[PDB]
Amino acid sequence: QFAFVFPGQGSQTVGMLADMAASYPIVEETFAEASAALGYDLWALTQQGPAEELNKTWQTQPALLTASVALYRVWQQQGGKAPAMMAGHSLGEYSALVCAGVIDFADAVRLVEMRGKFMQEAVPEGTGAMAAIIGLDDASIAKACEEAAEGQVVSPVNFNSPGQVVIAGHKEAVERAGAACKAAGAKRALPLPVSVPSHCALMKPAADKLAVELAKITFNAPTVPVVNNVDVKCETNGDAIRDALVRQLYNPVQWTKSVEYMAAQGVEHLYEVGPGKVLTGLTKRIVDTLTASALNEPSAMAAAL
Repeated sequence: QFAFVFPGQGSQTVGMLADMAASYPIVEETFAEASAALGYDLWALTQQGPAEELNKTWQTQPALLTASVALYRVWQQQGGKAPAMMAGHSLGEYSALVCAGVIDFADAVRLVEMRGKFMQEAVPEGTGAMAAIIGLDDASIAKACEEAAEGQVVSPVNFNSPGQVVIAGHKEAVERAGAACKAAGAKRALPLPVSVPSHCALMKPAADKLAVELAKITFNAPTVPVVNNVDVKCETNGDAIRDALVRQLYNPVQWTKSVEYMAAQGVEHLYEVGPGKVLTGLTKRIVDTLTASALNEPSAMAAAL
């Protein structure tokens, strides 16, 4: 069995999917549909940038969602078979819900532009921070964060693989936690170029605004199970999925456990349906019994069909 996994923020690069668009007309057709919903040319933004425009999060999230749905449509159009299940990393969870038939594509494009705007405005610029902690187990990272919090917020927010955890919170608490993790044996504490402290308690005001928007959208039952990030559960009910997306914004992304759950269900290969190869590289570190590959080059797509 194989599963489809969808990347989030961090995987975009200006010029992404240029070769796929050249072989498959449906890629630019999917972007034209998203441009009509947004009021600007989203394909031109992904191909020309500049990179700081593509990295503004209310523009990055529609761009990545549309890039993933375009690749899924190539697979479907070419007669590819249904994956056993789907999962996506943070923004990628929205790409999975569109491909599984839960949210209409144009509704989702507008919704993730709004998710980026609410995220951007949740906390004043220079208040928050994010950092990757390399080579330390999860329990020790959680302990280092607890000691460093000192009346602020700093939490492990992305469990990406054993030995790769991203932490986020107030800027100063993140610096203290990084130091404490280094002292406890962490190989590296790399500050990330993001000031939005995603997936921790400081995002709760943005989650409250997102909940209001999610309620206005029709949710349909998924045609393929989607393992969500916050609970590592497959839900079918519209309100349960809406609730999981609201809580997703201020709670950790459980990526390690999602991949472990797919392997326990019998999945043996993961295809990454989006730009880059970030989730492909993490797979073997979680369970090296799993294989993984990315479907973003025409050669790989042809080899996979």
